Amino acid sequence: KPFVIGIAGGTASGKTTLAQALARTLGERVALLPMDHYYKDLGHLPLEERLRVNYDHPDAFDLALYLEHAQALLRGLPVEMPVYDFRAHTRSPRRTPVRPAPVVILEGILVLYPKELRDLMDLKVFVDADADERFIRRLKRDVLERGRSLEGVVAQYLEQVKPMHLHFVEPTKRYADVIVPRGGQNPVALEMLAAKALARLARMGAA
Amino acid sequence: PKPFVIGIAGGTASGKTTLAQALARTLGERVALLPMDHYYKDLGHLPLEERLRVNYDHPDAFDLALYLEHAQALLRGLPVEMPVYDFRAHTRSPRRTPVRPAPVVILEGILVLYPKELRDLMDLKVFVDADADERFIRRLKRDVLERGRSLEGVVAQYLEQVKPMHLHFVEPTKRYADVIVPRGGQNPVALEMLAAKALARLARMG
Ligand SMILES: Nc1ccn([C@@H]2O[C@H](CO)[C@@H](O)[C@H]2O)c(=O)n1
Ligand SMILES: Nc1ccn([C@@H]2O[C@H](CO)[C@@H](O)[C@H]2O)c(=O)n1
Repeated sequence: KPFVIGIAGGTASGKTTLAQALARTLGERVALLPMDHYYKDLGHLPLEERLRVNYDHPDAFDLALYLEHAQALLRGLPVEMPVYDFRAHTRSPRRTPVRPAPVVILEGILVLYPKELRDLMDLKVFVDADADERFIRRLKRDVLERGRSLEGVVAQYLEQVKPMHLHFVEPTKRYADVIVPRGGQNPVALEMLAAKALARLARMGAA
Repeated sequence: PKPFVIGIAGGTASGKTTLAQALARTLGERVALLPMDHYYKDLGHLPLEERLRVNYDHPDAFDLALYLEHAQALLRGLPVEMPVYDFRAHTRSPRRTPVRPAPVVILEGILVLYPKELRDLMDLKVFVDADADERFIRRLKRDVLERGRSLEGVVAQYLEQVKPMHLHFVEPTKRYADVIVPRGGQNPVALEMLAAKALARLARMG
């Protein structure tokens, strides 16, 4: 049985980085599935309509698919992970191979919302950061990498990302076993999580 | 070598004591526990009324010198005579309890993360989080059930001292935390995580 780690947290909280650093520390032994790339394929709709969608509401996510893949890896099967194109606002034509592994990291802003996802997790983590600090990174990433305007980001954040976060994301902190501050730069928490996983991996091999 | 030093702070009644004991219990006879809440400055010379007015949530109320001395001695592989605080009498007791050195040292208390000098000694800084309302429930059940406190007394001490000093001194130390731990009283996962970190540090020292 693969050690399942659930990593949730607000947008730009450091959960992507934390997840990757943990993935990098265990090498070939981890499969990382970012739920933030599993938005429903709305490619058949005009840009005007893909731009109105609230991408922070659980309904914007293809939970069916995400869970299908989470369960495939749990049975030692690989998946063709979809890739969301954040610049064009649609499911990209690009796919990415994710091989099964003894450690599966389920990372995303809402990976702790559906009970179906929680039941698959051995360790549930919430990466904590104050919205002001997170907004700074959100804005930077959006203007530098996603073709987003200054006004567009503020608008999106205030009428969507934020209220959705307070109402959906943030409450899932109650389901967390451990809370990680400064997810992006916390070598101590990283080591402890690696150690936790290393111990479980040892239980897999040892008998 | 050098012992693994874990700091466990949090508000009053957050679970910091139970988590500290659970971790100590699990690691067996390989841990030394120093509850800073038993290191209040000895004030037995003062009259009871004076002792009842002291703000026991302010930094100046703690004998950090003694605490730091005991922390340094334990790190140098030396046992210590830990003072025992009497909460019913509101004064340090004349008798102390011995605490032997160990490969794992736990420094637990509401303000263990406040002094810059205590943090420097810590390898892993932990903060047990629990909402103020919930913490107040337990703090209130305990004070009346085992500390001879009146219902009115607990409320006055909380609103006038415990709460203000928490927002001002305690809560902010959460910024120094390497990891935050919710439900410190019954969190098996977080315990196996903390234990996992300790065992690896024990592996590194011998
Ligand atoms: N087309 C999309 C889809 C998602 N997002 C933002 O991504 C965050 C989760 O990664 C969510 O916080 C969401 O706001 C976005 O800007 N545009
Ligand atoms: N004589 C004393 C001394 C301290 N305390 C309370 O103990 C808590 C720290 O465990 C602190 O929260 C502090 O208020 C107490 O109730 N009575």
